[PDB]
Amino acid sequence: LVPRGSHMNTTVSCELHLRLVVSSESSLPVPAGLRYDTADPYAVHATFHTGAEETVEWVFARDLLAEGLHRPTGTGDVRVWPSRSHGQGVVCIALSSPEGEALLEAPARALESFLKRTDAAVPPGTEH
Amino acid sequence: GSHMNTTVSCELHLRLVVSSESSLPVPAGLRYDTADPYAVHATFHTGAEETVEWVFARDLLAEGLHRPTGTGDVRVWPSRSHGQGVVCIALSSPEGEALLEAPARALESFLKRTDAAVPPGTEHRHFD
Amino acid sequence: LVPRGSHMNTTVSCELHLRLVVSSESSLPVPAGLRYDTADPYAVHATFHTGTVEWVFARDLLAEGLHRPTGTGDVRVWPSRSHGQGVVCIALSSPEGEALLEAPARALESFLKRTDAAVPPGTEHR
Amino acid sequence: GSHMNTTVSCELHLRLVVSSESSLPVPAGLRYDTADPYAVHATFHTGAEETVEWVFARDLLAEGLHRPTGTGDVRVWPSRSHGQGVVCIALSSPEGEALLEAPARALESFLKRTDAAVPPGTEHRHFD
Repeated sequence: LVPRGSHMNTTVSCELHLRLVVSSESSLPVPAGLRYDTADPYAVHATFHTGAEETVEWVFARDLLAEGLHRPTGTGDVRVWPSRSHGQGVVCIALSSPEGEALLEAPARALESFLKRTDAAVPPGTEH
Repeated sequence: GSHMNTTVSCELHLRLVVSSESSLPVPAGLRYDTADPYAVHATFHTGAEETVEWVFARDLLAEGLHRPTGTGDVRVWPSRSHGQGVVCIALSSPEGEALLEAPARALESFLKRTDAAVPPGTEHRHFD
Repeated sequence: LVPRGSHMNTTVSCELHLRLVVSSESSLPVPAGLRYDTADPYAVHATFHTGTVEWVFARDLLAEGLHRPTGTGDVRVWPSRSHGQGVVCIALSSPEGEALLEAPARALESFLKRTDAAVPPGTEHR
Repeated sequence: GSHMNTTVSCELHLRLVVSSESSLPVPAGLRYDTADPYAVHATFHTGAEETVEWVFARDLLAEGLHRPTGTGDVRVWPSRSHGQGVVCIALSSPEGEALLEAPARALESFLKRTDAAVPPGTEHRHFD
């Protein structure tokens, strides 16, 4: 007989509503889920409910999202930058594929709250 | 509107103490959820698809590592077996009593992860 | 509608035969599987067929176990030889007891070279 | 002895080019396995749960990023759409031809991971 070992897992999960920027005038509701798992401590998994059947899933560098609160960061597929809308701070996320480009606004307080919880689980600079 | 949630999940193997000589394997899952920051949800696999679900005061389990204590249906105390620390957990149903040994390293590891998520004394901050 | 992203993953899988050391005289066959996934870049998932038991190893613990004795708490790993080939000895501890496994060194070292190709040690950020 | 295997798997979204104007979303999976180090196995989701499976010489896909080339059933060439690089893949079967656009960034990322696993010119070492 071989003794059994142990499995720990820490998951930080956030449910948000993002606004898809259609125009200066108009925007659409995009329910979003951010998932952080200490298993994969460099990544944040975002699932967007866009009206597509099977949903859209993106993986973000946690560090990219973290500095997106303070200054504009990101090239290729993802750009992130800070701004304000309807009298509250937001993070703007610009997603690019061959299909096209789409712009999302997230509540800043909520995004930075989620990242504080992942920092508690696994502080930046502590991936071992 | 925001749903933030940190979940610490642990898979352990406990021994059900049937005699001084002999014990049985009990696969267990411990789940800590910041939604309910005072509790640990344990699922015990005692039989072929026969499951028990128990809710523990996290603080009761935490003290059970270093001294003997208890409240209501649960008594917890430290001991050693095959040269490793364990926690003995005595559960009382109305009909009768069952005694479990948990690996102390594993249990203490799980509780360190929940302490990271919600340090004891800061459980009130997750009251929605 | 939001543009779609990309999700790529590298998995290194190894099938090994370990000997469970019963005595100086006797040992038992333990089929084993090591899985490395870039999803979880610090770990090696070993499934041992006792007819299964699953353990998670610090890849770095296994890597250093090829050249010197390392590990405390649940797992100790160290180099040795058996039936005229190099091995890694793995000592697994629970409250149940302790069990000792011998793995082929060449095979273990080969598996780790493939995970180092996928994710060089210290390059888990990337 | 041993059965050792490295698998690189990529989840991609391709556009089936039906007209100059219009295209359709085709979820795809690319799988590279060191068992078969010269090939890429692509699964295209065209239906509610109906699939097409194609095998590519990875070297054909790799060259298709930078210049137009082709062998047998497959022609591959570079282009751009909504300001991002793509690879056009023309699959010619007895039925007819389907034309696909793949994201170049994503395809080139996938091929870098297979080059890490098995650098081109070292494919003979994985012939068991």
